[PDB]
Amino acid sequence: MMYKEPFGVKVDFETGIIEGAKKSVRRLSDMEGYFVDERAWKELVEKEDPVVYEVYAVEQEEKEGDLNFATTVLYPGKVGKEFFFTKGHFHAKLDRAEVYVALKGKGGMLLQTPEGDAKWISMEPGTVVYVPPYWAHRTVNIGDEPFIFLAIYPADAGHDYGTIAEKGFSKIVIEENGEVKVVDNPRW
Amino acid sequence: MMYKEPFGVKVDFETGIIEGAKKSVRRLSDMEGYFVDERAWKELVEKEDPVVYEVYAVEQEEKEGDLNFATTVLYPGKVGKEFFFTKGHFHAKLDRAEVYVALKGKGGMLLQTPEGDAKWISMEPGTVVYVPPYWAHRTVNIGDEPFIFLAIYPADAGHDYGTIAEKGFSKIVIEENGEVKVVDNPRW
Ligand SMILES: O=P(O)(O)OC[C@H]1O[C@H](O)[C@@H](O)[C@@H](O)[C@@H]1O
Ligand SMILES: O=P(O)(O)OC[C@H]1O[C@H](O)[C@@H](O)[C@@H](O)[C@@H]1O
Ligand SMILES: [Zn+2]
Ligand SMILES: [Zn+2]
Repeated sequence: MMYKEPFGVKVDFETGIIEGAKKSVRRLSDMEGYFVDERAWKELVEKEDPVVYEVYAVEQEEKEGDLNFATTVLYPGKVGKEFFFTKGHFHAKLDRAEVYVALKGKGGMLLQTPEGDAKWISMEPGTVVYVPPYWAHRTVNIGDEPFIFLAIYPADAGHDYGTIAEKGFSKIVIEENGEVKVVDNPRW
Repeated sequence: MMYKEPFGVKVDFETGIIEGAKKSVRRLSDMEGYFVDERAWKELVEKEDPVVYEVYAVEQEEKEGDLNFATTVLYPGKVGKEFFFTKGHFHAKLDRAEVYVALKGKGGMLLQTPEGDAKWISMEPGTVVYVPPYWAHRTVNIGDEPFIFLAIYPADAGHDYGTIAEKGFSKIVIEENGEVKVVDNPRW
């Protein structure tokens, strides 16, 4: 049969960049209906519309058994009191797991089941996070530099953004009184 | 509904130790029939029997879509001219891919199709290697310090050592005249 070519790519642990990879950029304007404070959101899009995160993805065709990988560069910032985060998604094939390796910066992961039960996992450089089957997953930057990580996921996992885009996560991550707090989402 | 609990674990990029993982140790004596220089193997076993590699594995049940991960510490050394390496394997489910992230030291990966078509990929810290479906894979330490890396693989991939145990790879990685060479395996 035909076999695909093995390859190596260099990942820059300082920047998160993978040369030759498919780069995506999410600005604040790409994230309407995501943050609790919509007026803060609106003002920030009008003033500056900052980059929230960059993704450098190395993807295969969607086949059982195969693997994708991507780095994400999550910029530091808040919308109101709420730290910058990734959109978050379930997988289209719902039982697909995921593995994240934290490389630089300070943050964590919010995860939740289709029932809506949430989990928070702190991430520092060297933290490996196991995302099990069925858990939606979103990363949050709670520090003052880019939070940079590498994610490895099944090529056929796909992305299911819709549920999260409408209702969000049952927990939010905010700064209150000079302190990082994981608290119930008011809008849940 | 049964949902597995997400977790995070600290991986020390300087040691490759994962606390709480299933630890495997492979000494040179566990690697009979793997090295070209059989007399040099037997002598090093009698004189020292060093640890060739240690694995720290975090494994799930063998389920489609789920993921395992493991770090490996491949110690520096040669049997004759041939650098220390992992046993190497195809996956039991052949079409399963793997992703490796190099963390410390200097090394590389030898890859091979069921037809014996071979490939060599250099690995240095920050190198990410894509191991495609159907390729057997073996890591090699070409330096004087430990070669440390993380691997993420499908939970139902399995391991097939047999073919590699008896026949080996079609290429070998040796030190000849002060330089690293990937050359034809003379025993192939
Ligand atoms: O939830 P989002 O916006 O897809 O961001 C998450 C992104 O980061 C990670 O690198 C991976 O999980 C990607 O699959 C994903 O695209
Ligand atoms: O199994 P081998 O060839 O001895 O290599 C040692 C280990 O290296 C990597 O960490 C992974 O691919 C493991 O699945 C493997 O067991
Ligand atoms: Zn995912
Ligand atoms: Zn493997």
